[PDB]
Amino acid sequence: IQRYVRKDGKTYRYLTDIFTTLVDLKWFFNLLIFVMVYTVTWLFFGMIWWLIAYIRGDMDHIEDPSWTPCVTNLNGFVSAFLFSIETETTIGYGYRVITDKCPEGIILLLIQSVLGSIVNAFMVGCMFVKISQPKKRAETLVFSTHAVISMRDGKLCLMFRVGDLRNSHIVEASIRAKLIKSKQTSEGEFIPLNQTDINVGYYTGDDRLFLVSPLIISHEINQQSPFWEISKAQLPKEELEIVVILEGMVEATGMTCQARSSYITSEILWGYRFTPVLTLEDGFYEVDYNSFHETYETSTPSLSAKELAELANRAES
Amino acid sequence: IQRYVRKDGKRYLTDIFTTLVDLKWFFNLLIFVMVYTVTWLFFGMIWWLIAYIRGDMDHIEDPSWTPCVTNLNGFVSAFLFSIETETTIGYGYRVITDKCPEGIILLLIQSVLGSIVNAFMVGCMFVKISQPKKRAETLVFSTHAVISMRDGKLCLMFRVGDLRNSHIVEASIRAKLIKSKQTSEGEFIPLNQTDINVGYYTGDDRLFLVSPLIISHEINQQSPFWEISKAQLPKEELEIVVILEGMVEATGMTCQARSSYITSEILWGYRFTPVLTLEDGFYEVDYNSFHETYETSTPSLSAKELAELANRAES
Amino acid sequence: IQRYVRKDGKCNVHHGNVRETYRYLTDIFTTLVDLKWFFNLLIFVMVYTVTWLFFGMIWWLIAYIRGDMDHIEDPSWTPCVTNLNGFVSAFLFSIETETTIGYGYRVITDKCPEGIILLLIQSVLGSIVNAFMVGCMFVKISQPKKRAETLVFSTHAVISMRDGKLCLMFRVGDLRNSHIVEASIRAKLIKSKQTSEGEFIPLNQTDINVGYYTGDDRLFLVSPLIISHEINQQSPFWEISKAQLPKEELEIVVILEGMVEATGMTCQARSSYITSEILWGYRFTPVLTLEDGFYEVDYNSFHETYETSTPSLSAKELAELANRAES
Amino acid sequence: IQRYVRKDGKETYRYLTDIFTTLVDLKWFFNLLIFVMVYTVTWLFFGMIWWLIAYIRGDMDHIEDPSWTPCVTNLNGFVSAFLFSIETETTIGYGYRVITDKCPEGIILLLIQSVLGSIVNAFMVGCMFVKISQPKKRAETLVFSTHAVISMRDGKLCLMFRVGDLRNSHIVEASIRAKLIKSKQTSEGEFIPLNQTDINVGYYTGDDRLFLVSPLIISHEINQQSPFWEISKAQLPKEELEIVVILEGMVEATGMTCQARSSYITSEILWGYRFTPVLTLEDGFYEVDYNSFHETYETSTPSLSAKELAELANRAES
Repeated sequence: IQRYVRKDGKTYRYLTDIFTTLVDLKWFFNLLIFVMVYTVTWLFFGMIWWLIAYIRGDMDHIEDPSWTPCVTNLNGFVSAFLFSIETETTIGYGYRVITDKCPEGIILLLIQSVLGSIVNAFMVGCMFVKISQPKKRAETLVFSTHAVISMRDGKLCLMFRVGDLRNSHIVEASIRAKLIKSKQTSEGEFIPLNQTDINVGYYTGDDRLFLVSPLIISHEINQQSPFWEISKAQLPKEELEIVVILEGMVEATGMTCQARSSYITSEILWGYRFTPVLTLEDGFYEVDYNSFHETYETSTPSLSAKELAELANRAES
Repeated sequence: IQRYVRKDGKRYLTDIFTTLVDLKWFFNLLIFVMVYTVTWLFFGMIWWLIAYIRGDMDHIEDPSWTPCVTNLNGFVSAFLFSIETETTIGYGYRVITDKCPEGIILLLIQSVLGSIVNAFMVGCMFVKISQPKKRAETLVFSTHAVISMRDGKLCLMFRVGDLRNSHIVEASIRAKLIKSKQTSEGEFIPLNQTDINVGYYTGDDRLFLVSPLIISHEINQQSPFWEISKAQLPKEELEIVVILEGMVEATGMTCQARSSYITSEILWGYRFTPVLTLEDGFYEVDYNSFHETYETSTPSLSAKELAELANRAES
Repeated sequence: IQRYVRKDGKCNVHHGNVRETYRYLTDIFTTLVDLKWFFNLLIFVMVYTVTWLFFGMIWWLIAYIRGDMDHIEDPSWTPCVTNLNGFVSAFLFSIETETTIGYGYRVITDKCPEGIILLLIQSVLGSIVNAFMVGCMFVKISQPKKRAETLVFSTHAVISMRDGKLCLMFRVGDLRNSHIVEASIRAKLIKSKQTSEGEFIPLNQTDINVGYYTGDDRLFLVSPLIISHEINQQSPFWEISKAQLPKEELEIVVILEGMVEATGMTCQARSSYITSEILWGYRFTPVLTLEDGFYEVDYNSFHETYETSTPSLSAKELAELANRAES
Repeated sequence: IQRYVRKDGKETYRYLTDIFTTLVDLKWFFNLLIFVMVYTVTWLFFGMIWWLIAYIRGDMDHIEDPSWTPCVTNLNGFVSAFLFSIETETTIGYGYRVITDKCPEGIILLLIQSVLGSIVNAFMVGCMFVKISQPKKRAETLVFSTHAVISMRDGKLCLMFRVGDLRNSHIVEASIRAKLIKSKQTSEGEFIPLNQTDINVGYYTGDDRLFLVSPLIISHEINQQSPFWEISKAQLPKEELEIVVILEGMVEATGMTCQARSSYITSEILWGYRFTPVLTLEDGFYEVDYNSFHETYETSTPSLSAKELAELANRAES
């Protein structure tokens, strides 16, 4: 079995999801604003046309055929409003047509047409911006419901599982992780919240990922990491939050998708280990998503990372 | 009290209106209004031209002669026909007849040109509000930056946040120092730029704007402030330029906002006041005290002198 | 001869101007056609049709509120829509109104408030459909990172000797010269490893240094370039040997991101290597042939033929022998 | 003095309009000529099929007979069909020629015409956006120094070259990287004729993100990691190397990014030279002399390369 060879790697769903999202969103937000923005200007132009009719007073000569009204077949407010909505939207049925005997009518038609073009351009731009975004969120790219600190290669390591559900919509990505918690400092300069970056491979470029399967991304706990002074017993009391952002993720189509999750002090487990999601066999591999979040307890020292390093130094010396 | 969601954090019409206002009517709207009007006027002129050439004007009320365009016997009539055809309304009171090939080709040209103009309209509306570098987007910076003691080391910190809602949480922050440096070789560079690290080595530049932070840069041996003292600062003429870029949660567009600090705006021995106050299950922000700063007790010696004193005390 | 690139142009003979009108039209046609063929058009057709059909059904229904088919013959009664009798009439009116045509043979009459609101909804829904449609067509073009078939990788990565160190190198190039430049490369290796604690990782990813520390991963690519990675302590290949290589069954992926000088867009290329495609103790054959005043590139023969002798043993053992002989 | 104190950002509308008009004066003929033919082809094809549907319907037998309802009212064979096609496709619909309900296939034909016209309008907008909103541009306002020099700076051998813009307000932030291209022969018998080696102009510390408010002298140090470590003054002419410099930045006026490129040869690198100061500060204001952007003046620097300089420094220290 080979990953791939000189290739990318080895569509009704997307359209259906987009249609469902649009249908869900259109009930409350879209139907109100997008309709009212046209309705207000159409009503405004209706009042303007009615005011011009009143100035010309063609209702008095509505039955009179000798008079030439500004707009043919104008009888009342509803007639003017209907003429306005006809003209502005570029329909022009013809039962009512502007005559050639009033320059004010020509000026109004020009203004209405250009303003309607502007409104349509605004409509298209707003629809494009709202529906299409350079970095849209993705329902895939689920994170592990737990982050586990475990024992790896002589050093403690915090890891969380991240992967893609569709097995093809994510190949390349990047990951960043920030711990937010409050300090006190030696000078008493209390800070209600502090952000510190936990290294996940920024120096070595390991932060970039080729996601072909679920990956257990492991942070390394060293003398330059926030968790360097925490232990098993001290973890529950201290309240800290971890925010993990995965970005720069193409979908083998071209756009960029983003995802974000977090972990709380009650959501971090000590001394556990992720259950492997992939099992190999002669000629084949099998991955079962049912064990994506499954974790099993393993033996590990309960001392702090600094305490573990001190114990190792004492034993070596 | 949590600052997360499983897929998000813990309106758009206003942003669109602000973008339209920034684009402004004078820059774009008036120009395209004029181009539309001149287009319609020119095509009305050519409609009069073809009507005169054919002679349709002479036989205004001749049933035998079928005109090129029905009921077109005046300049205002020709202008109405032009504006109706170009904008694709087609009332029908004025209709073309088949027996005029010149009218046919003119209609073809006018339709093509009108579609082109509409495409130009939309493309212009797909440029002024589609650039990937927006305005400041109300991402204010602290009017002052302070230098003081933290973690036992002298550091320079300035407050960064957004007075609007927490609708944007992503930022890369860079800070340059502009100063005139006299080289030991005698060369004088009047505008010298030196980058001060804010976490570039550790990747700490990519910060989370969940709340107004106090961005702090350590004053180490590499830092340009390695020789700046309390009395040295007033007589210097340095400058700091801070540029922060970030993408909003609404759309992938990125806004870039930057500010500057002159030597007057930098204070020695002060500290920012806290802006977040917590309570039993609820947190609050006093955005009034965003720029507030209170004096603290810090040594007046330079960072080099602090290091020398620490070395002497250790020795 | 040097690449003065004073106007961002490599000093190389170019024939891109010849048949440029044919070539650009052909590629913009093919790229647009390949995605849709009959996949976009069908969806467009069904959504427009079902919208129009829906409008027609509701127009027929509102006509079935005594507005017509009761006094159609009688001229005194004024229907909601002039000349609207059957379902076909309703469909033909909905298609005219929604498409912003409005011939006027069938036109709504002002004396029906229920029709004005219906037209109000129909016109705005049609405009929304059109705007969404233009956006859906547009998003195909706006996507960056378009696939590039012009970038090629060497079919055989090779480990060899370089300046006293073991180095793993492979050639990367562009099909035509002066098309892609300032490309960025990144190489990872996928391998199953077992920790000392008994933990098993069926798929472990490790980035191999190709210049990320020094920013050397951004290569100009004027000629087929032999991208090389030096084996050090941090290099995962530091433990493997000549005999271990056929038995490792490790895998390597390489990703290259560049910008096309013609349009300024972004392009991506991706390649893989297996333990069978990594030959030990070989070396690439040069593709450039310099001469007085001119260089010759035999790109038609990539010279993926290799030949070498001397390298053996491993990386760790070689270094150990090095400092043992040194001291 | 008081540089960028304001937080507003401290080329007119007429200039932008003139530039747009100049671009249009060349582009509009190209676009019209290349697209009108296929527009006419589409309309003529649809007019032909609108004629054929009537012909197979055979309504010409009752052209003068109003008793029999035709597919479309008041239609002639060769010309009027094309008129109806153009009146319908582009959403005009005068109404003098209107479809009738008596023919079923006319509805299908109209549906096809409308959907295809929508596709063509989408093509209009796509082509217009591609033509007017190209994502990359080659700005000519950024000029590199015609000469790069090597001199002394704080006891270190440093290679500098001058960069900057022309209108002083187009490019304000830009990243810079430089690669040396040289043929190298290894001790193992390898001969790579085109060896690329990046020279750090501040990539380690992020110093490459220049804030361009004035012509700036970019300086690259010489150390163990610098390829110029062994390059002596006498050795420099014989090296026949080459340097390529790339500078990408973001346009202040429009969020679109711009890129510039330049190169230097062994004959364009001078020993012991300094850029003359382009910008001089006076009382109350500064003055920038763009005429001295490329001007350089000789200065006294040691002729030995960096290695002998380091050896001499070590010997003096010892």
